[PDB]
Amino acid sequence: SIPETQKGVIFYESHGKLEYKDIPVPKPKANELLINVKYSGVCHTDLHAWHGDWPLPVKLPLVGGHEGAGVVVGMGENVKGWKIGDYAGIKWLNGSCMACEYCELGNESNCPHADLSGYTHDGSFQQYATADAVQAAHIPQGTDLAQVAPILCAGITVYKALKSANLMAGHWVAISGAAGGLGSLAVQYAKAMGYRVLGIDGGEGKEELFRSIGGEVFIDFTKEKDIVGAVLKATDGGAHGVINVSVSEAAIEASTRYVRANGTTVLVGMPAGAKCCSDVFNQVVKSISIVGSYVGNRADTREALDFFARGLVKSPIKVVGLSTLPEIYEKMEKGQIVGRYVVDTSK
Amino acid sequence: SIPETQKGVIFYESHGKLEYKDIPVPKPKANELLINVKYSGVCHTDLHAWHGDWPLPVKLPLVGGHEGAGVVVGMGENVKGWKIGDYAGIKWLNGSCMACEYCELGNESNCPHADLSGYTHDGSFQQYATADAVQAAHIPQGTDLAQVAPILCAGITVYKALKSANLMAGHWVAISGAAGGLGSLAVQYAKAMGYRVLGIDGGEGKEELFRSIGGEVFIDFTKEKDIVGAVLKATDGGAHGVINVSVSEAAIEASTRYVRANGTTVLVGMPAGAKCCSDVFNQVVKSISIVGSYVGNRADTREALDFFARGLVKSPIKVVGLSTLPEIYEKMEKGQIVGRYVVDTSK
Amino acid sequence: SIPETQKGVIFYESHGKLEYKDIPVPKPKANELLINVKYSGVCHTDLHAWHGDWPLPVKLPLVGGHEGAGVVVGMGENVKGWKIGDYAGIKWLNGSCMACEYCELGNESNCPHADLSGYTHDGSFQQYATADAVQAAHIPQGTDLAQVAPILCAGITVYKALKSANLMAGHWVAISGAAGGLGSLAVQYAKAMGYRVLGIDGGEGKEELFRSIGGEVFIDFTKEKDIVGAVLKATDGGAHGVINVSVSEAAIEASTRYVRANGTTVLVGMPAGAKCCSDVFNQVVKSISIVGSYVGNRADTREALDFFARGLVKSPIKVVGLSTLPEIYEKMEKGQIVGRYVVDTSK
Amino acid sequence: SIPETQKGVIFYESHGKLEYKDIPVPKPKANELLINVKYSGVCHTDLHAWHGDWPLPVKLPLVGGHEGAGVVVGMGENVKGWKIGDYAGIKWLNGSCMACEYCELGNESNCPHADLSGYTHDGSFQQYATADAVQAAHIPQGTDLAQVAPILCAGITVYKALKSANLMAGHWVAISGAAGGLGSLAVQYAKAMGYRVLGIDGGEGKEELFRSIGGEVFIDFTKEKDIVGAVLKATDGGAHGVINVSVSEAAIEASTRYVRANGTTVLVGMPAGAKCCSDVFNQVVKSISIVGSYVGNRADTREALDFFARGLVKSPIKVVGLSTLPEIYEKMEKGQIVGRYVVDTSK
Ligand SMILES: NC(=O)c1ccc[n+]([C@@H]2O[C@H](COP(=O)([O-])OP(=O)(O)OC[C@H]3O[C@@H](n4cnc5c(N)ncnc54)[C@H](O)[C@@H]3O)[C@@H](O)[C@H]2O)c1
Ligand SMILES: NC(=O)c1ccc[n+]([C@@H]2O[C@H](COP(=O)([O-])OP(=O)(O)OC[C@H]3O[C@@H](n4cnc5c(N)ncnc54)[C@H](O)[C@@H]3O)[C@@H](O)[C@H]2O)c1
Ligand SMILES: NC(=O)c1ccc[n+]([C@@H]2O[C@H](COP(=O)([O-])OP(=O)(O)OC[C@H]3O[C@@H](n4cnc5c(N)ncnc54)[C@H](O)[C@@H]3O)[C@@H](O)[C@H]2O)c1
Ligand SMILES: NC(=O)c1ccc[n+]([C@@H]2O[C@H](COP(=O)([O-])OP(=O)(O)OC[C@H]3O[C@@H](n4cnc5c(N)ncnc54)[C@H](O)[C@@H]3O)[C@@H](O)[C@H]2O)c1
Ligand SMILES: [Zn+2]
Ligand SMILES: [Zn+2]
Ligand SMILES: [Zn+2]
Ligand SMILES: [Zn+2]
Ligand SMILES: [Zn+2]
Ligand SMILES: [Zn+2]
Ligand SMILES: [Zn+2]
Ligand SMILES: [Zn+2]
Repeated sequence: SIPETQKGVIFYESHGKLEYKDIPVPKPKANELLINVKYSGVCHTDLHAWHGDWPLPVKLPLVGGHEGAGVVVGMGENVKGWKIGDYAGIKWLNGSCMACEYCELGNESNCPHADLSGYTHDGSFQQYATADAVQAAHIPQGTDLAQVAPILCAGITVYKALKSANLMAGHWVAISGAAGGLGSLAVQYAKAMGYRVLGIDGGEGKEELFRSIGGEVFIDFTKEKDIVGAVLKATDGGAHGVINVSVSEAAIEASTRYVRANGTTVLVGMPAGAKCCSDVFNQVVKSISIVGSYVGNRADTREALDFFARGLVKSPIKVVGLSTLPEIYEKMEKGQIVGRYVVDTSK
Repeated sequence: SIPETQKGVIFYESHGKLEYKDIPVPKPKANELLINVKYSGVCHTDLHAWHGDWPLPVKLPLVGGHEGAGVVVGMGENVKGWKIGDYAGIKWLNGSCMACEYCELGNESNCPHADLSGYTHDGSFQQYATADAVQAAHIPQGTDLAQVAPILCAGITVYKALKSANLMAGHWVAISGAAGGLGSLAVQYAKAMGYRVLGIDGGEGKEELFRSIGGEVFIDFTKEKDIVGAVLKATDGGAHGVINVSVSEAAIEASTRYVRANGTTVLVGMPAGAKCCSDVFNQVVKSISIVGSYVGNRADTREALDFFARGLVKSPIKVVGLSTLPEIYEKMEKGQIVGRYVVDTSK
Repeated sequence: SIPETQKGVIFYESHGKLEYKDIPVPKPKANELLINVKYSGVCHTDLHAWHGDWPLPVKLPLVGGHEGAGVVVGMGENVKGWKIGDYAGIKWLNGSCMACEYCELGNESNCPHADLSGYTHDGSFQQYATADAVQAAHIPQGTDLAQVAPILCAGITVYKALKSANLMAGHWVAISGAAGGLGSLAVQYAKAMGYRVLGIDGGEGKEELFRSIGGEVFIDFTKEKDIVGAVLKATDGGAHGVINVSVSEAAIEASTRYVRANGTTVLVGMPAGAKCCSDVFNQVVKSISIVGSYVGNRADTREALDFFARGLVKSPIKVVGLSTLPEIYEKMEKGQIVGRYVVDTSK
Repeated sequence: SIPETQKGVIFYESHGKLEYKDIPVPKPKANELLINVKYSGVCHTDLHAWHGDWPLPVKLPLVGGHEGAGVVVGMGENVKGWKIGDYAGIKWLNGSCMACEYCELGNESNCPHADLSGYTHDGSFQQYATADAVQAAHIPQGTDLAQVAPILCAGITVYKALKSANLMAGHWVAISGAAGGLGSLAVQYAKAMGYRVLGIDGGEGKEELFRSIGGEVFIDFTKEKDIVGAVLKATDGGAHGVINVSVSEAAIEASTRYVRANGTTVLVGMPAGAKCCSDVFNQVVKSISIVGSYVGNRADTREALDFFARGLVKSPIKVVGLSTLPEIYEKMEKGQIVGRYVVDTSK
């Protein structure tokens, strides 16, 4: 019934060959779900873990991926709150000691023993994966496993970020990078949560797309020469919260100048070796807050997933084969980052 | 090394004999600590579980107790954040599904599958007990295991309660029942947390004891005929928060009338079949809040335990033998509830 | 310029005969505005005042009303941020000391010196009345004064209570009396603020109205044997918040038992001599919260009016004569108002 | 009655010559008090004003000072809650519009119409000055005006920042420049509010002073090679909060890296043209918060003065002549002030 062999996209070296091939089916432990993965999300994070850019050592031979949507096929004796057949979601955060200051506060991310899918643990580019029964998303029955896989990283994240911005219904939120993978989700979660949405992005088509998902006010950065000035103009003081999901330092630092007084600019985008250098006078005189926001926790997960379940949030995906993958890892270099890729494991 | 037999205080019937006798050493599971219990707290809750007053069915044959302080002697393969020798604490809340709305928010108490020490699971009146590795308190090395056992229920609880009152340093807090088991801990946690402490209790000696642990203002309920009036007088508006830890309905309802406007009265004491009947006009006109507060969670635990570790909180205990116990269960009826009892398991 | 005699509805002794008749125009004090009142909402508070339903005495003879919208025709020597001609709003809280701890913190309505329109200060049921300038709603030019009127007590009250319930977009809120004046506006503020809306009401066209305004789940109190269990089942475990905007004791009572674990019932409705009786055991084990909420502050007001301007809230009104007041009270006290009545002061 | 000429310290052009000399007594406006100023603290802000260190221009010629304590000798026609003879306190925020969204919410100091003592309005470095009545600290009778003076900017500022750091009793707070004017008072407000206090400073008798006032852990910046790692080790993983009350860029910088995970660095200190440069990767992965805090509001003020009255805070002062001001600025800008200087206006 459960096979011993399966297909996966492994690699035997830091920045080396990307062999799609037959590998073992991993056994699960007493705390783990055996998940038959149907679709795996794909984003730039999986390109970095491959290279060895981040300095934490990598678990070679390693199956990347951290956005797996699938089905509970087996489980360790001690697993709880899980039936066979349940739909299960594998996130960046695979596991945690569950016995430290941080793990107790739902800040399992900052756990010194953070187990990470597609990095220290074998991720979601394979037909069968193990996961911690606790951290695994509980996907409700009747949800397109393809469509949801993007929610499992970018969606949780942008939702958590949005709570962290610390807003009320009726407040303005600026999404800096609002036609991007993260931006366009941010825009929908923002709208569903009661907020007024202004947006910043550039060039061909990105404005019509923004409107078509409920954005109110667009600031074309290519045409508009004084971004701050318009943002202030448009919000009659400056945006109450701000989400930074561009890949541009300039645009982050701009954020400290268009955010409102008593307001909160939030860091999600982590451009390579970037630094946010805010003027101290401005920041004190206006009691401005600058908050970083990492992945989410079990609660954030459940919530983020309910808006999707309510149909209030959707990702414009496009599905390709799991054997295809090296091309995608290749295209991510070449520049053809463009829309949300998801991988079928049957192919 | 680890024995197969040990002593424990069991019972084979709802409200029956209380045989101190040799019983098995339980095996632990993969998620559990084997704890060699050195001292167990004792309170009225353990008297109720015995009778069958609470309507949830009881796990006969059952070893009561929910305040165990001891030592990690073994552990299941999958346990994490636990070394052998570590000091471990067994609480009312033994375990939880760790996969529901509530378990994800640190409200494991309200879990439908709440596993409870000294009720559905075998508690802390025995030399060796099993516990969930996750929920178990991590007691720091160099803490009197005798002295701490009271912290594991009344202390966590009164601390959690105090946060729930939702106060600032410099605000007044009223402890209603401030020379009692819970009251006198409440008084110390209150002081350590920055609050100004007023107190209410009655009769022989209870005022000198109150002062001797840092209480500012005492209202003798036996002498003072208009409690509300004095409390208002003394706080120049009414106490900002209030803790109810008396065993008296009258005194709870009094609380809704001496609590300040915008303030918060908190329910901890659960007198048998009692009801809090607040005047609706008063409560609206003054935006008063009435909050129930159950046991604490892993975080509350760690925090509560740090003040003890800092020596800022102490319980006037008195140690007796584990064989003694039926007498104590007997004395709790007879009326000789009087000071904090703790049980040595070597006796 | 400004006339001397005017039309008002006045009552000379408690529960007296409502007299529609020529009366003095009032003189503004130095901090006060005179306001030509054009329309005013009719609130159940006003009925409770006419009936003598609350402990506080009225100021006889009394002109009730505190949902009054009008223009500035005059003002006192000391008034700051207002021109003659502006639109102004007269609410429950006429004014306050803006100088004690409560007023400092925003809780202006809990000022022990609070002056109340339509109870201790002749309110808005007349063509000319006065209001303190610092607490008076600034209403944007080109606002329909007949339509805006009910935001000034119904709308801000319920908006503030909703913030007081500690909800999150996605959560369930139960609205007890969801087709009343406050209820109907609660439903819209709740929809707009990202919550899922359940409501309880009864009588002709109530459900019909609830559905038209954005209501998800209706429970007719006329048909449903088990209110409590129906809310439980609908919410799948209890409503995260509840807003009591009935005029009923048994409603209030039940909201203590259909609230969710870690949920919050907000008291708002003030039936005569009514009391909230909550089982202590239950409130404590579930850590349920019970909170009274009292109108809104300047900020709440600002915010509540902005939702209106955006077209997201809309009190269902019928505009009749000020001389028609007795028919409104007659028909209010029989359940039969469906939303709100406002009075044209010229008729 | 009230004199015409008085003694003041005045400067005519930026960074000019400080002139101690006979000058007009000022006339109160209708909402303003005249205050006989007896003593005033000397704050580094005043130095930054004299030097022209910030973007905002001064109001030349300027009498600095905004820690001024005095009695009411007169007031305007429109003043409400004050008698002649009362004690009054003149702070940074002279007054504000008490009528925009910011002022409505408590954030009075972020009013775009804010009037500033000792920058845009002749402050407290003279025997007579004026202040808006609604924002002026009410100081209890029998308060030592020389001693209370520094609460009026140092003390409330640091107390408000501490609330802005989101601490809990038990948590660690690092105070950067803990032996300065603000630092020394921060240390006491922190002790009183239940926090464990670490501080960083340097120069003669600084450590000595830090220990006398309740400091737990000192780090001399003069001796310690590794500031960052020393804070990390002391806190066992980072300070839960940090308060930047230095006048240094490199201090600020380091507070971004010795803050705890999910911790909060509060910006307060305003070195000229200074900037806060935080590594985005780090801020995000740890979800660190960076927050500016700007003086205090009426409520903060009230609260901060109450700590004083209870004897739990005490600025270490030395009282010299108002004509001595240049020696204070001379010695402030060399690190050498140990706590605070206040000026006797009569000398
Ligand atoms: N915080 C976390 O936990 C977390 C998790 C995963 C990924 N990420 C990060 O998310 C980031 C963004 O990913 P993405 O796929 O959304 O990017 P993307 O390339 O799909 O979109 C980026 C968008 O930013 C826009 N942009 C460029 N310059 C701009 C400017 N000056 N102002 C406004 N917009 C501008 C682009 O036009 C584009 O629409 C990455 O840096 C990645 O590291 C963060
Ligand atoms: N919320 C929870 O999670 C939780 C957990 C465990 C126990 N409890 C409860 O704690 C309660 C108290 O236990 P205890 O051992 O502290 O009681 P105790 O008998 O030791 O002390 C009660 C005190 O209340 C005083 N008292 C009596 N009438 C009073 C009045 N009118 N005003 C003020 N004080 C008055 C007594 O004089 C006494 O000092 C019990 O009802 C128990 O069920 C609650
Ligand atoms: N706390 C505050 O700040 C505040 C502010 C304004 C009004 N109020 C009070 O709120 C109450 C409601 O005011 P209104 O003017 O909206 O009243 P209203 O009479 O216009 O509407 C009351 C609604 O309650 C409903 N109701 C009756 N029995 C019920 C039951 N068993 N369950 C559920 N609903 C039931 C009615 O059908 C009706 O639609 C009054 O007591 C009023 O004084 C309080
Ligand atoms: N944000 C606000 O609301 C607010 C309010 C008042 C003052 N301030 C500002 O705060 C700053 C401090 O004010 P003050 O009057 O207390 O200053 P002060 O000069 O009296 O004290 C400054 C302290 O910083 C210390 N210091 C110097 N180098 C340091 C280093 N590398 N690390 C740590 N500490 C160091 C000094 O030794 C000194 O004790 C000023 O810039 C002032 O303008 C801000
Ligand atoms: Zn991803
Ligand atoms: Zn951990
Ligand atoms: Zn107990
Ligand atoms: Zn659970
Ligand atoms: Zn007041
Ligand atoms: Zn009303
Ligand atoms: Zn203002
Ligand atoms: Zn200052």
